[PDB]
Formats: sequence, structure tokens, C-alpha cells
Amino acid sequence: VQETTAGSEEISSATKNIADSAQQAASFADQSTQLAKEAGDALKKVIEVTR
Amino acid sequence: QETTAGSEEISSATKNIADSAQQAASFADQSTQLAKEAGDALKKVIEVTRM
Repeated sequence: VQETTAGSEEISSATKNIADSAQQAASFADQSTQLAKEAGDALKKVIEVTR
Repeated sequence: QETTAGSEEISSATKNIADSAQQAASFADQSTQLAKEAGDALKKVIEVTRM
């Protein structure tokens, strides 16, 4: 039970690290998706301008 | 027996996160690579425009 609790404690520690890292990775993925759509909305009025 | 059942579902979850992570890391590499070339080709459209 002590062996198991020690491995369970490691799984828990890792599951927090994955859960905090993914919530910040996702937030930069939604910021990056917005800066791509924005830089696209910019660039198409430079394609319209070059035309 | 309940722990054994749980230890199977943790393995399924571990694998689902490991696969999701690998693929997402591939997509992130493919994404950073095209934002370098798209920006290099835009630092040339700025020179054709200013020309």
C-alpha cells in the first residue's frame, strides 16, 4: 500500500503538471489562432491593394 | 479489483494523452515552420511594394 501510494503520488504530481501546462498551451493556441486570422485579414487588404 | 479496473483506465488515458501530445507537437513544428517562410516572403512583398 505504501509502494502504491508513492506511485499514485507521482501520477497525481504529473497529472497536475499536464493539467496546468495544457491550460496555458491552449490559451496561447487561441491567441495564435487569432493572430493568424488577424494577420490574414491584414494581408488580404494588401493583396487587394497590390491588385 | 477496483484498483485493477482503475489501472486499466489510467493506461488508456496515459496512451490517449501520449498520442495526442506526439501529434500536437508535430502540428506545432509544421506551424512554426510556415510562419518563418510566410514572414520571409512578406519581408519581400514589403520591398516589392516600396519598390
